[PDB]
Amino acid sequence: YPKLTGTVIGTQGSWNNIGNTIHKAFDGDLNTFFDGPTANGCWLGLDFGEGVRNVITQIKFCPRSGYEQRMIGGIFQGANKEDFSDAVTLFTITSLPGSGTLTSVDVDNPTGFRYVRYLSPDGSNGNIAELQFFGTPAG
Ligand SMILES: OC[C@H]1O[C@H](OC[C@H]2O[C@@H](O)[C@@H](O)[C@@H](O)[C@@H]2O)[C@H](O)[C@@H](O)[C@H]1O
Ligand SMILES: [Ca+2]
Repeated sequence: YPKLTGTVIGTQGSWNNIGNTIHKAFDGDLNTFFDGPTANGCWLGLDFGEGVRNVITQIKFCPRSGYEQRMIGGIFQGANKEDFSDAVTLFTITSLPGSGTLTSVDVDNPTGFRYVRYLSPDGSNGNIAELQFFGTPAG
């Protein structure tokens, strides 16, 4: 299934205002990463757009090099409300992701979502180098 496109959404700003914003997780470079402005609460994802819903069949991600531990416990969610109050967890990261590569995980949830995100665990500053969603328009 193809890589899904959308509008990047999530935590605004970056650590020490250096500029490593959420957009660095979608730029195709595994060397660039999102470094959030706070230790906790950081998240990033996509809005596929009004009236657009995709079924998610796979997620790929790559940790920030040297900070792979900061992804453990992170979750990926799908939702149809931008505040994620109706979210369901699509996958939970429970082991250390390999450095410098995209780890691919299958998703088995038939629901169509307008919104998807990665919700980072405490102490991570949202650290992630790259994030990709795959799937198909909801029937
Ligand atoms: O705390 C978030 C922060 O963690 C690392 O930096 C930790 C500290 O490193 C030190 O060398 C000092 O620069 C100190 O100011 C830092 O808090 C990451 O390298 C950084 O990007 C950021 O994620
Ligand atoms: Ca990147």
